[PDB]
Amino acid sequence: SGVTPVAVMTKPLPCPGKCIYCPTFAATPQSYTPESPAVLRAKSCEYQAYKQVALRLRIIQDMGHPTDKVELIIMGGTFLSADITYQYGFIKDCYDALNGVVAGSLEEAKTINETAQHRCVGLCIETRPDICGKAEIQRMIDFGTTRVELGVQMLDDDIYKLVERGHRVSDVAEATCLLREYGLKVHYHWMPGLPGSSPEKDLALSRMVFEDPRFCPDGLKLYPTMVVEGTILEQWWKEGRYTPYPNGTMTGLIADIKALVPPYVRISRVCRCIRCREYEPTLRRLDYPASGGKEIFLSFEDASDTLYGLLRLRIPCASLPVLGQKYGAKTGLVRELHVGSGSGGLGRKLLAEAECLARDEFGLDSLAILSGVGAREYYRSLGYELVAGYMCKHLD
Ligand code: FES
Ligand SMILES: [Zn+2]
Repeated sequence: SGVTPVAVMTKPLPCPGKCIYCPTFAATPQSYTPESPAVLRAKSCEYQAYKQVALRLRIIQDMGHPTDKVELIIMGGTFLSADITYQYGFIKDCYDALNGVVAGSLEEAKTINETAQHRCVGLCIETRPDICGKAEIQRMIDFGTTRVELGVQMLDDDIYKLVERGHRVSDVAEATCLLREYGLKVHYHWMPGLPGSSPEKDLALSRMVFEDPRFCPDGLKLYPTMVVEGTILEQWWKEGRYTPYPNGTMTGLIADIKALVPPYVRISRVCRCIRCREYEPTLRRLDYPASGGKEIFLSFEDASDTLYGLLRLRIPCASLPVLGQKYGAKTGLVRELHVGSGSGGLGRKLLAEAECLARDEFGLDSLAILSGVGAREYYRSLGYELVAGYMCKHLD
């Protein structure tokens, strides 16, 4: 059985930036997907974490789908900007709902979940590029975050974002670098058809985001921009300040964007990407520079180029995480290890390869893996041990 997503929304928060013109509540990506099951559910649950997760679990169980492996997805983009107590409480609430038991603290809920029935093998947080510094990242590690979706939308400072205030490309670069240096998965939100853009511009930037070492995310979450009633884009469309791409245009652009994605990239819509090769396989290696460090994409693929497993190995520019003296000053980061139905030992093979590369080719002391709490046991059975949120192992 595969991993089941559990997507929940945080409460409507005020705008992170002080501005008398800014809207009452911060703009979310879900403002333009108002008929999504999860956002309607969230509104009906008054945005309470526990209730949302419980409801979603019942729904999944009623569909006949598995719940042993779960990925938590925290939606909004402004969550990390809220009050700290609210953040820790919200996360704790989620784990409590997964566990079926209420714990004393967040750490107890996490430790309980390590062996619970509904394992949290991943935790994804949506955040804005400018709300993503060392402090926020450390909090995310406290939460047990495995993946971060950055609200990049489009990579040009002269293009209007869908959120208030917007952000700069530099912010995206910095946030991406920091996310990588802490061993997290990085996905970009990608909105083609934004005001002040063009299909050509969107295509060029799409090509650029996979060539520039400052960027190159692990995944793109494509949000095809479209005039949604009740939003500000509706007003701009009224005023003629904005005209959306025709269906054929947008579709063509999406196709062209899918046509240029590197092997190590996943594409999802709200094609030779990861998602599209899901399915004797052999081991493949693909190196590429990123954020001053090196990224190594290992995979298991057959002559049909169908994907069976992957591992993302980072050789970091610096050792930002603190793990004590036992694991040296130079450590590699396994930012992802994913394996399809069956296999399982393909994971063992990938990990062995990773350890060998880190020990021999790059002369690293240890390997650290930012695992989800429901996946920690897996790595414990491979010789890793929990240190400061990471699953670490000395290379010998
Ligand atoms: S309305 Fe506040 S920054 Fe634009
Ligand atoms: Zn795809």
